[PDB]
Amino acid sequence: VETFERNKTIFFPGDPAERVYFLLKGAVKLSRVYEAGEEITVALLRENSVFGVLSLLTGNKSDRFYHAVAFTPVELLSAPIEQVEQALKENPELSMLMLRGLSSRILQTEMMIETLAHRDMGSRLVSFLLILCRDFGVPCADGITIDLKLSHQAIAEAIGSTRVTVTRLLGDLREKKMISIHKKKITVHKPVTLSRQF
Amino acid sequence: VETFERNKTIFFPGDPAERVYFLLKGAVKLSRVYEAGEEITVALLRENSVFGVLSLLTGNKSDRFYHAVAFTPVELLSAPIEQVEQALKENPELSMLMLRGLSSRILQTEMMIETLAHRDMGSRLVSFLLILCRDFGVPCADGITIDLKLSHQAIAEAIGSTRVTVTRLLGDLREKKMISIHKKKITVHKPVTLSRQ
Ligand SMILES: O=C(O)CCC(F)(F)C(=O)O
Ligand SMILES: O=C(O)CCC(F)(F)C(=O)O
Repeated sequence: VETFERNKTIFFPGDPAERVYFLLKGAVKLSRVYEAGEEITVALLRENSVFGVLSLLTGNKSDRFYHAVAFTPVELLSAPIEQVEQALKENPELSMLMLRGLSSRILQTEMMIETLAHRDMGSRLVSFLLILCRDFGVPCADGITIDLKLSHQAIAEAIGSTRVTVTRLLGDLREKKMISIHKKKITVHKPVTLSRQF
Repeated sequence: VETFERNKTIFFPGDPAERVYFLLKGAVKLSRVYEAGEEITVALLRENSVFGVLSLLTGNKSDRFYHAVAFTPVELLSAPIEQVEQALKENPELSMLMLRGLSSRILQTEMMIETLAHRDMGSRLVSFLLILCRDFGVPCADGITIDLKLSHQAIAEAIGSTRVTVTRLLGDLREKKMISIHKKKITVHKPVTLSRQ
């Protein structure tokens, strides 16, 4: 049962793909790193997500191309692939529960595709916030608080935008009183409202 | 073994999620459908893909929220979910094979995410085209031919764009001779060179 301070790396592009991971607490960011140094987020994982699944494919004989980072402080479990395959026999039920975990991962990615598919960057941002409310939301007076410190830069890397654009967009939303920000945590008021339009 | 003609629906949003599917031949399009009929593609599936995985979470208890369409003529297998659980819990390693297929679905989707992250539509297009080269490509003398009829509208629905914009971009790519198109089949000339970028 391993822990990771916020922003520490769990695995680097190029590392052998030998382990599978289960997220216990916190959020994990998976990203692609381009030669220049720019990261694009491909996933923001919530608690109880299986990940590192490249290792279930070619296993130990192929390398990570994503970077996994503890987006908040993290606790997780991990095992080398050969150990996981075995525990599957000794438990043809664990097997079924993994299948459900991976199915959930698939559905979550598709939902981020929907988010990125919007032409209007504003709606893209609203749609991303809604996913976050679902994944990291905590109920409160004014609606739902996304329980993560979110920099504008981080939002930008997740919705294919730039810091500058995100700042402008978060501000348009605050003016309209549709969200609040305290210590970098976003509160979305009337979330079920916003769900309208898809 | 079932077959579906090109453009036939395999399942509609709101249909109970009762089966899991395995695509043997052809391409299947998963899309989100909006009140007025526009559709957004969330996946173009290639041969040998498990799909319909919502029913592994919930079986027929909940409903589909994506539209599954035969993007080309299609041949597939499908089984109700309890028949699957038995097949698995009764077949230990068949289960390791599913685990792998779902793993592959996850990585394919993440690549569509990388494709959509680009801010420049030209690059979304090229990047989408290169994925299609890997998924449905047939090699030939002038590079790789995407063995799919791809209308401009279908491309637009997959990369978050309008048709007019796709047409223009495809126009650019031909003028620059990075692709040619013949009868909706796109050939990418020197894809490995385009990959770098
Ligand atoms: O397994 C990889 O190497 C990256 C992590 C993942 F993208 F595969 C994931 O499980 O989503
Ligand atoms: O099962 C769904 O409802 C649609 C198809 C799928 F998203 F589930 C899939 O397996 O990608």
